[PDB]
Amino acid sequence: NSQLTLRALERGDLRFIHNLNNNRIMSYWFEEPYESFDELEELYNKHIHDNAERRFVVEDAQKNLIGLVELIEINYIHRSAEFQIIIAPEHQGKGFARTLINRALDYSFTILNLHKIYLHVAVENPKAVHLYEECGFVEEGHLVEEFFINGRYQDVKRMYILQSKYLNRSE
Amino acid sequence: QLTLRALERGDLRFIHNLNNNRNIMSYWFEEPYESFDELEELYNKHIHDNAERRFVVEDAQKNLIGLVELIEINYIHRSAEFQIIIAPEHQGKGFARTLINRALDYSFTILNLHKIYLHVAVENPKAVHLYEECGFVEEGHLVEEFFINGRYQDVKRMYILQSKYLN
Amino acid sequence: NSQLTLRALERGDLRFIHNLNNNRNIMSYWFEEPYESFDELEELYNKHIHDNAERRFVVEDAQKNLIGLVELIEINYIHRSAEFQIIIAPEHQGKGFARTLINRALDYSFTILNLHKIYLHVAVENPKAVHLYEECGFVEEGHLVEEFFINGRYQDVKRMYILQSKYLN
Amino acid sequence: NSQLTLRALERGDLRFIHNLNNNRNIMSYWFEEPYESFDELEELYNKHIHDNAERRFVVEDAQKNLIGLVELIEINYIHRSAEFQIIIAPEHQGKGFARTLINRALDYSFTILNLHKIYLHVAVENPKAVHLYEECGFVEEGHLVEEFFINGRYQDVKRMYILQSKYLN
Amino acid sequence: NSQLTLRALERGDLRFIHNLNNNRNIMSYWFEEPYESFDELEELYNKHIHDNAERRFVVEDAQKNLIGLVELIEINYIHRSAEFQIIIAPEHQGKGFARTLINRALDYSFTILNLHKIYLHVAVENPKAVHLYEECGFVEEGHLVEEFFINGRYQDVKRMYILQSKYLNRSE
Amino acid sequence: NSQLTLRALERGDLRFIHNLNNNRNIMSYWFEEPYESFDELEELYNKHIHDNAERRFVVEDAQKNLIGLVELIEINYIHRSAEFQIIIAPEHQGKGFARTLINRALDYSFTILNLHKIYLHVAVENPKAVHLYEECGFVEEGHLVEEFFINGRYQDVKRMYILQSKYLNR
Amino acid sequence: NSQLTLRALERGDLRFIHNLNNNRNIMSYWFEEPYESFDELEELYNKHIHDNAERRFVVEDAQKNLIGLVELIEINYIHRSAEFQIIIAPEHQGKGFARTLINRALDYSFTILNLHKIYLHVAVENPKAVHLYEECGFVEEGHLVEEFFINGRYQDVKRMYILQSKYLNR
Amino acid sequence: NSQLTLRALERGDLRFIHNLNNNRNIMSYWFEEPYESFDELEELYNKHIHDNAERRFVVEDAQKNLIGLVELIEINYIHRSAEFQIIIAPEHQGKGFARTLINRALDYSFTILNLHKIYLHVAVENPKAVHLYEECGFVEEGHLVEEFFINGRYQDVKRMYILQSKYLNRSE
Amino acid sequence: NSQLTLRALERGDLRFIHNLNNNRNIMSYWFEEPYESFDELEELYNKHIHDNAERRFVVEDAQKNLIGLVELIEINYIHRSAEFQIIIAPEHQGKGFARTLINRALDYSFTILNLHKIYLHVAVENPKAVHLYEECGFVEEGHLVEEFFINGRYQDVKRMYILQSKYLN
Amino acid sequence: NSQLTLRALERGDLRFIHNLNNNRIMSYWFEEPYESFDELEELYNKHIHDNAERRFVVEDAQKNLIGLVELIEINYIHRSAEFQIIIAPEHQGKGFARTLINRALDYSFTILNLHKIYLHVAVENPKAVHLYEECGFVEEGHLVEEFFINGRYQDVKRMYILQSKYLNRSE
Amino acid sequence: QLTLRALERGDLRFIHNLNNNRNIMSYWFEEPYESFDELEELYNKHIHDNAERRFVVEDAQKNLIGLVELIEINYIHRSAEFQIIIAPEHQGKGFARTLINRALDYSFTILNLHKIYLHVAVENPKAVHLYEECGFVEEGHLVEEFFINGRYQDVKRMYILQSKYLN
Amino acid sequence: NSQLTLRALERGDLRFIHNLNNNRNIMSYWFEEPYESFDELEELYNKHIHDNAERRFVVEDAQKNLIGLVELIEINYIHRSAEFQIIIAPEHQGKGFARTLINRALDYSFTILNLHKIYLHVAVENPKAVHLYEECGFVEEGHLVEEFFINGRYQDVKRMYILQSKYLN
Ligand SMILES: [Ca+2]
Ligand SMILES: [Ca+2]
Ligand SMILES: [Ca+2]
Ligand SMILES: [Ca+2]
Ligand SMILES: [Ca+2]
Ligand SMILES: [Ca+2]
Ligand SMILES: [Ca+2]
Ligand SMILES: [Ca+2]
Ligand SMILES: [Ca+2]
Ligand SMILES: [Ca+2]
Ligand SMILES: [Ca+2]
Ligand SMILES: [Ca+2]
Repeated sequence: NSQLTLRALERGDLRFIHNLNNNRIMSYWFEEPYESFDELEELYNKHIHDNAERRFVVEDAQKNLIGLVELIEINYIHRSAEFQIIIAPEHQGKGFARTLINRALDYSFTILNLHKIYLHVAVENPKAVHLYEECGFVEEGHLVEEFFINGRYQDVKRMYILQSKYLNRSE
Repeated sequence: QLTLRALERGDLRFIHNLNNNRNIMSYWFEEPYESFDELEELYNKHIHDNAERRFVVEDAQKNLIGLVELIEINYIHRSAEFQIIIAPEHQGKGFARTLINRALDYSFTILNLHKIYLHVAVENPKAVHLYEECGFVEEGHLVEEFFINGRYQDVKRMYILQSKYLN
Repeated sequence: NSQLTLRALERGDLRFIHNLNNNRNIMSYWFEEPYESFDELEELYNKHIHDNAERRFVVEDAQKNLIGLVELIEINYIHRSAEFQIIIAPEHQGKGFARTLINRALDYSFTILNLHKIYLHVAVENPKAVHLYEECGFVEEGHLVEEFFINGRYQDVKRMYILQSKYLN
Repeated sequence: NSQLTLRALERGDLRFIHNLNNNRNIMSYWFEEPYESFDELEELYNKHIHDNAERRFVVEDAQKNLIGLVELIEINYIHRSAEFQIIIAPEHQGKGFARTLINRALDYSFTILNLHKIYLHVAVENPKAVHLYEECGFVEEGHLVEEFFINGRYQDVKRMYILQSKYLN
Repeated sequence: NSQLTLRALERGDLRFIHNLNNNRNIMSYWFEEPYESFDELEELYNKHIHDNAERRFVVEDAQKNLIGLVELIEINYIHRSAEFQIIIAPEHQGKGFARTLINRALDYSFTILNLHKIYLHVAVENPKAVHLYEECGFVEEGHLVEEFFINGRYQDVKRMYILQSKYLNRSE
Repeated sequence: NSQLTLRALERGDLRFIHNLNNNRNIMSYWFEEPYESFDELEELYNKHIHDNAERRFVVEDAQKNLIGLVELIEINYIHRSAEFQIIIAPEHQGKGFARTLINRALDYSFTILNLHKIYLHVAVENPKAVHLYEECGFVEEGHLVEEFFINGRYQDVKRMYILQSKYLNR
Repeated sequence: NSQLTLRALERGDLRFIHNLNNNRNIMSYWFEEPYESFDELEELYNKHIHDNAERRFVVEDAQKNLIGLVELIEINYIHRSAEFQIIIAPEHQGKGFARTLINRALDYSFTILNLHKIYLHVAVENPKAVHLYEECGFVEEGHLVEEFFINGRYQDVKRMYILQSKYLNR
Repeated sequence: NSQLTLRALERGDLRFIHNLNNNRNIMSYWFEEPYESFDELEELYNKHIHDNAERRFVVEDAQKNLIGLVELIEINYIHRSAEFQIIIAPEHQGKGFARTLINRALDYSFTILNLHKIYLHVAVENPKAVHLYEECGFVEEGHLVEEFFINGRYQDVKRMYILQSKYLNRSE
Repeated sequence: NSQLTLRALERGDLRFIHNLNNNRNIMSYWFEEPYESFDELEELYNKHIHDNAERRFVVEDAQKNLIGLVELIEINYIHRSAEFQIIIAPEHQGKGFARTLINRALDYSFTILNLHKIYLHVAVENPKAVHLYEECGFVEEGHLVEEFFINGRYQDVKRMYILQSKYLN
Repeated sequence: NSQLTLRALERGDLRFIHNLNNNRIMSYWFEEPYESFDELEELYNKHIHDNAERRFVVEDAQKNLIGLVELIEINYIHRSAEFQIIIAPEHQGKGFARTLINRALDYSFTILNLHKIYLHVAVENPKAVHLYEECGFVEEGHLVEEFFINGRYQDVKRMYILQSKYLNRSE
Repeated sequence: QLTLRALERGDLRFIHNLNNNRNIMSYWFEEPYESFDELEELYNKHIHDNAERRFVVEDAQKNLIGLVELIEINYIHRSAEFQIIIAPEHQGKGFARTLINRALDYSFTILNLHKIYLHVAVENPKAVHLYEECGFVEEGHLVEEFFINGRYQDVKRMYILQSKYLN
Repeated sequence: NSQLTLRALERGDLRFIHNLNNNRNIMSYWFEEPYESFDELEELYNKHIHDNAERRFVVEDAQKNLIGLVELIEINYIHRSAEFQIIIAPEHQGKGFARTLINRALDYSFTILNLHKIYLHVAVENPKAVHLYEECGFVEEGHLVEEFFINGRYQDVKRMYILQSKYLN
């Protein structure tokens, strides 16, 4: 966790982003759909100045690719963003995520000066829900039949935290 | 008495005139604009993009009544976010429910969407009641989601499924 | 004054902007590029049409007379700040409009754009103007020494600011 | 300490620039456009190579160790002014290089570039830095209230300046 | 004299510029490219519209008659210097407007552009013009031998200059 | 001096040009555009590759040490004139090369390029250099008052010239 | 002849150029590229707008009738020479304009553009035109054998020249 | 003599071309643009690669030593004429290879390009070269007065030509 | 019949060209690319305007009636040859223009363009046309078997030629 | 029918093509999907040199827009194409179609020298089927549940004619 | 023992090598190619186009076994044309049926297609019997559809529905 | 001969094509553009890579020696015709390969590309070659008079053709 680092995504990381798709569902890049890696590469150069989405690669002390932190739908009048996080499967079950959630929130709130961060979790992933609740996220919606995961439509939490809570919880 | 038509370049004026009678930032494919020239340039930029669709609401005499928008259209999960704008002069005439109906009809028989949701300010409880009466149900109470008119404001997220509407 | 409005700037407004910048007799700037001719202005307008670093609004009255311009420049969306300027057309000065325009700029800045801090520069040798901005809620945070070359000599300007917390609640 | 030289920044130095922003934990900007990734930086570098609004110099010693960076930005060539900042790589700090680099910045600014004024921003909460810039001839012309969002809160900065007249007599 | 204004040059004024060349019968230049046809002048104007090394102004009277042209060229913002040239249209020559235009150029150069030095060239075989410039505060700094090929032969020109400190603080 | 050769400047020589520009430690220009970054110089070079208003020669000895640079600028092919400058690397200043190079430059300007006149600028505060130029045939035609901001002050420069006819009918 | 004015060729004049080219009914060229279509001429014109190797003047009277065309081509600014041609519209041939225009052309070449030499070509089978040129100061320097395929056969042309010095020291 | 071949010029031969200029000390041209540096030569080569108004050939021996250069320029396919120029590298001068190269140029010009007339210029103060060309079948058609500025003065050149019918059917 | 002139084809003449292909009921081609629509033709025209492989001339009378078209294609400038064809608008046929236009084609080909050979293709089943080209000096050099697919079947064409030597003595 | 004419489609016709979509289903342009007219205009310039599809506008004596003839999937090694035809609804029921079928076949077989033309007709449009059978088209497939017309999946005939049949039927 | 992988630029060689061991014209997004350079250029041209998709068939050791192609993919009607190519060295080993299965599986559970059809030359009755045995049924006998090896040849069109396969 | 193959032409084959066109000593053409240098060839290759008007095949033997080239040019896909040429490398001539290459070209033309008619040009002054093509099924349809300038004089060529109906059934 002291071992872990965040780093802005670069071209050389696209291979890894594409492997993490393999683990599942579709992937998107600035909300443009892609399947193949050559597609992804083309989409990457196209949106390199686009500020609506930010990605960081997570590595350990020996430069292992651990996972991915994403902020999307960044809107700077509303000062909000959606947060996703993806851990390589050979690196889940080792605690790393809470640390990463903090790093991401810290960045959103101490550097981007965003006001709000929200996310979606599967209702039927009650561990993940509760994990976000522990980091300070509150439920604000139970989205009915939202996403088509594993052969049926499923409900998802949408959960949020605000900047004042993250930054002044301890005052 | 009321039609929907695919929007085209000639309608941009109308759209720009609606954005002004509302006095908040407007978006085109999630990009903000203020001037007509800004809109024109974004219209051209997003001509081939499916993430949003818009229909001009006219009457049998070609008066411009309002606008129907599907944004965040998701073709895998078969959902979209719906908005309506009615021109100031046609507000409070009884067109809103008819347009809601036409739009769900199109969305659920022609676009074959599974879900349609929307956002309504918490501070507009009458819009909220109207959408409840059209069959929408609350699925979220988004806290301080949107900075509107000088402070952050809550919105209800309201939805309807295809299975409900097609009964 | 109630019937004064702000409208986002359009290509057809550029003649007016050029004419305003003409009895001002200092160099004027579009997105930090100096210009003098309408033709260069028009070209800068087309080139920076999607740049969010500056925003401009034409002030009109009830029968659409062109009263003036509001500019926000140096907009930074992390610090949530912007510099601002007002230019009233010379034939509409001294009719009391200024205070209302200042209000409407602040109103846009703080109620639509969600900025935190607006600041401006006023010539030290225009104490009446300074006193005007003080009345609308601005406070001096800087007295910039020989900042601008104006009329053949370097001049001091007061830098004056107001926060969103103050204008709103 | 004459051991230390400036040289104009060029493409091989963008790794260093990137590595320096990594430590600092704020948004960094190339010609007012924000960037995070090396790739964003590289593309920005190529785009603005003909742009004279900002100028940068890498700092090296005898053995060409990469000590730090001098940045002039907001260069205006009618008013003859520029904002400056100075970044020393963490591992070369508190060796008393700052003063020397400040002098080189000023010397370039005033005997090569022919500017009239240089200004900078120093955190109010860093009175040591404020005091260093004072020993080097800078004088405080403002106290900018809640100017920057840094480390989770809005912060005041001193604005400090020196004129070409003072530096050269 | 009194009611003569400087306006930045526009695309519609290129015809005027062109007629002024035509009437004058030496090779002309735009951003150091020689041109003869209007169409080349137009293309050059478009190409160099953001180039700040040259600036041109059109002179008008109250009735909007086109009177003359002021150019600054070779403008350098480190040495803060420029070459200045002025042309009055044939039919407006000999009404003594030149002093008024020279003052406008100097004032723009020194109050709006904040330059340090403005210089110009005058043909040695035009001693009136030399004396005219001397009255307006220019001083000789060179006599440039066979500098220009003009009307079948190389001619000498005076080079003449004035400093911002002099234009601006003479009277202080 | 026998052994001093001129050749046309090339992309490989820009690093040399850049390093010379640094030692002089005044702002330098390519086709009247100022540069400081090697990368900007390089992009100025490509962009102006077909521009004939300036022409530049690297000076080499028999062992291909880089001695200096000869430039003509402001070349005008109607009036047939050009401005000439010469920079010798610091480590070869004072060895006697300068007259030889001036001569090579005059030679090229007047027997190849067919110019009529070549003028240069010399700091008024370097009178030994002014005399050097007089000894090679140049004449003072101007004393340009506060023409260049160089090392923190505006400086006067002699303008000095020679004509084709004089160089050829020697 | 008082009343004959030169002005620089413009886009509006190309229709005139095209119609002249037709009457002569030989293949004609723009910057050494052959054209026949007005549209190709027009696209050759835009493309070569900044090319100084050819320069062209329309000739007008006091009433702005189009009299003819003066061209210089093959302009070389090192050697200071150019090839000169002149076409008079058929309906103004034989009125006495030609000497006046040759003179205007020599005047421009030698007192404005500072060329050293101007040469032209005349069909060997038009000896009255060859004499006309001799009367204006031109001298034969070549008799070019089967140089041009014109009207179904290779034809000989005189090459004729005048120098700046002779035109000026008249 | 016998084992000398013509090969179309390639990008790798530009260095050779360039060294040949360097050694020769007059201004050189590529598609009528003057160049001095290799880098400009390279850019011009790229720009004009489909231009058929000029064609160049490199001369090699059996060991692939670079011997010389043949250019045809001003090629016109209606008059069917071209200007021809030949350059032998300093170190291969005086081995009498010139006749062999001139024959190759004439043969290409007249058998592969099907031109009608090839002409060239020779300095009047090089009467050997004139006589050399005359032996190879060229005839004088002009003595061009002060045509070229070369080594500090204008020089006269012979212009010299040969026709396809003569090269090809002399012997018939 | 000297009344008739050639002039080089240009953009205003593309309606006429298009209207002429409409009658003929075969594929028509611009520089070997097939086209059907005016828009395809226009775009093709612009693309190939600098291409010297084909040349076209519109034919007009005294009153500038649009009589027809002369087309040289496959122009090769080493071998000095070209394929030619001639199209007279339906309403101007059988007035004895063909011969005159054939002569103009040849005259251009051989006294302006300096070609060595001209050839054309005539349908075997049009022995009248074959005979016209014979009266004008053409001689048959081939009988191309099933060369073209026209009106639903493969057809033989005569290939007919004349040389510059013959035309000019 | 003597009154009718075929004419290669041009830019000015795109308005009409777009109105004929109104009558229904999706439309495509060189097998790129389009909805809006501004989309169609952009797609039109893009494929203007593309030879795989040919369209003709049908007009009457007074320039009325009657309908549309399309050849798509034109392949010139196999020498085949798919044929569609669309009549404006205010102009159906007037016989015009058989004439148009002939004009299209004539063009395919006398000018393009194609070998085969095929088409699809709804199985549940037995009149249209029989209409094509009368023009010389033979069934070669009954495509099961092929296209989703009016709320269920429907069967379609694929029918063909060859060049030798069209051209030599009478020999 | 056998995988499917999305095709990428590195696979072009393999594809080009398969096209050669077949000796008929090959197509990429309906455009013909012969050379590798031609293919490369078409690959780049169609990177963003959904009308076709291809999967490289590898084994657990990374040997290249063959290719699975969906072309004429129709996202409205939810159909596609399917082809398989097996590298010459792996023909007649019993991989074909497994690959058919994998491809229908992907098409009908992951791509959620309604229909998959194919073409098989009439003169290859054993391929026809093989596809019948995998569940495909004839829906057409396309007459002289394809010019292959010097004459026009008939093909069967054979199909399977999602409803059949998912029992 | 059985072990001779055709392979579609690749960029790396261009050296071979250039070398073949070199001991031929007549002007050679890529898509009707003349060329002489490899560099121009390479550039023409890139430019016409998607043009279907010409197709080329390299002939190799069992151990991939480069034997020769087959070209189809002037391909028209409505008339279904093409012109063809064969060039065997000088070190592989007179080894009996020609007849097989001719067969394989025809085979491609008629069994893969579905052309109707292939034709070629053969110098009248190469009667052995004419006799060769006659043996593979070609028939004279034209004797083209002074078609090509070759070796300093105009030359006759036989045009010789074969139909798909003849090669196949
Ligand atoms: Ca979105
Ligand atoms: Ca400017
Ligand atoms: Ca700024
Ligand atoms: Ca020019
Ligand atoms: Ca610069
Ligand atoms: Ca200059
Ligand atoms: Ca042409
Ligand atoms: Ca020339
Ligand atoms: Ca050059
Ligand atoms: Ca298809
Ligand atoms: Ca070529
Ligand atoms: Ca051809």
